[PDB]
Amino acid sequence: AELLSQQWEAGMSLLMALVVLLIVAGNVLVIAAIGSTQRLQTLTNLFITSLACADLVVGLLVVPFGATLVVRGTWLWGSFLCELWTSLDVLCVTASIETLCVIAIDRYLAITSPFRYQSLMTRARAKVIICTVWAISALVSFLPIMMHWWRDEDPQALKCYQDPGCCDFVTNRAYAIASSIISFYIPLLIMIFVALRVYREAKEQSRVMLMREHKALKTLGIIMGVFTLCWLPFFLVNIVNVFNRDLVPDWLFVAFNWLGYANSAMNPIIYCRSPDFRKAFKRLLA
Ligand SMILES: CC(C)CCC[C@@H](C)[C@H]1CC[C@H]2[C@@H]3CC=C4C[C@@H](OC(=O)CCC(=O)O)CC[C@]4(C)[C@H]3CC[C@]12C
Ligand SMILES: CC(C)CCC[C@@H](C)[C@H]1CC[C@H]2[C@@H]3CC=C4C[C@@H](OC(=O)CCC(=O)O)CC[C@]4(C)[C@H]3CC[C@]12C
Ligand SMILES: COc1ccc(C[C@@H](C)NC[C@H](O)c2ccc(O)c3[nH]c(=O)ccc23)cc1
Ligand SMILES: CCCCCCCCCC(=O)N(CCO)C[C@@H](O)[C@@H](O)[C@@H](O)[C@@H](O)CO
Ligand SMILES: CCCCCCCCCC(=O)N(CCO)C[C@@H](O)[C@@H](O)[C@@H](O)[C@@H](O)CO
Ligand SMILES: CCCCCCCCCC(=O)N(CCO)C[C@@H](O)[C@@H](O)[C@@H](O)[C@@H](O)CO
Ligand code: NA
Repeated sequence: AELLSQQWEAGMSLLMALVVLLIVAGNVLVIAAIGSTQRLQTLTNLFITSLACADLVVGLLVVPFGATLVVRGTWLWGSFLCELWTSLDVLCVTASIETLCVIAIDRYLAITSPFRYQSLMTRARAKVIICTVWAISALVSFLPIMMHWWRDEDPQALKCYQDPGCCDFVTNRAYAIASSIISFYIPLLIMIFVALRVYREAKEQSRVMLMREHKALKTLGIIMGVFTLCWLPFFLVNIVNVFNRDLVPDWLFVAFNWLGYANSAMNPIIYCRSPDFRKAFKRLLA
């Protein structure tokens, strides 16, 4: 009884710390590699930096707080931090998918109008783009949460809101559908639509330079496909819940949300497809 709990707590604390380490180390590396390698200070990599920041915030704040909930079996940190934690969670996934959209648009523009791209895309504008994404994402995530537009009137929902060790994020049906559409589905569609036009246009194309570019494009494609595989199961289940809470087992709904957090560890590994990133990682780790 108390032994079975001790074994589980200690083994889970350790797995959690591993995830935290991998997310934080991997994304600090990406940021430091870009922040100290001129060859890597392209405009596209400014968006990559932004994406690393969303992942870094998941590593430093989102996962650590989720970890304490899974390991200790209650929320230890009070009402405010529960709301803040929830806000940052929604914020990071919103920021990530909107950033992946920008990246897909960046590539579409550079490939179909390399001359308009040259005169339009500057560092100052890349900066404005990045901040606009974070602004919108802040908008979509903080306010509805701080204005309590997510709450429900249910017996189960009020059972959680007064209990100070509950932080389940039980929402009303309107918020579930609205946030899912606004924070995830709409940008997911834009990104797919644009990513395929990039596919077509890259395929409707010296040989060595073209092979090198198509390698980098494929890396971005993999970044986008893995993000989709990590979050689509959760958002598919979030919706299906609205209509029938019996269709999908709870343990699996929880699992899919963690698969979402997990995505934050995957991009630095995926960037090892690049010799330039690989060499900068080797140079930084000393
Ligand atoms: C606790 C939560 C709310 C986290 C808040 C994070 C944001 C404030 C971060 C995430 C991504 C960051 C951005 C990532 C990339 C850039 C590009 C960067 O462009 C540069 O001039 C530096 C690169 C160079 O040109 O050498 C300027 C900072 C900026 C806008 C950062 C500003 C701060 C941002 C928006
Ligand atoms: C709230 C959800 C449902 C909307 C998700 C849409 C976003 C993922 C993307 C789609 C196209 C993106 C926009 C495409 C182009 C621009 C112009 C861009 O660059 C500038 O405006 C700089 C120009 C300057 O100030 O000189 C600012 C960001 C913005 C609005 C982007 C912000 C994010 C947008 C709206
Ligand atoms: C299923 O078990 C868990 C595990 C962790 C958590 C923390 C909460 C804050 N997770 C939020 C989730 O990542 C999310 C992110 C972004 C969204 O737009 C979300 N919309 C929802 O309706 C419901 C959830 C939702 C909540 C429930
Ligand atoms: C949850 C995170 C939320 C991030 C919120 C982003 C805030 C909106 C963006 C913003 O504040 N700026 C646009 C940045 O693109 C201000 C900058 O323009 C500022 O640096 C200017 O004062 C100077 O450019 C002029 O000297
Ligand atoms: C970007 C996301 C923006 C979503 C904002 C949606 C807020 C809608 C308000 C809302 O739906 N409720 C009030 C919360 O302020 C809760 C009700 O759905 C529910 O509690 C009861 O009315 C039940 O009886 C079901 O009808
Ligand atoms: C309230 C009870 C909910 C408990 C849910 C906790 C699940 C543990 C989360 C976790 O750290 N992983 C499983 C994810 O759920 C491991 C991840 O690193 C995983 O994604 C990778 O191992 C694979 O992607 C590649 O091998
Ligand atoms: Na509570």
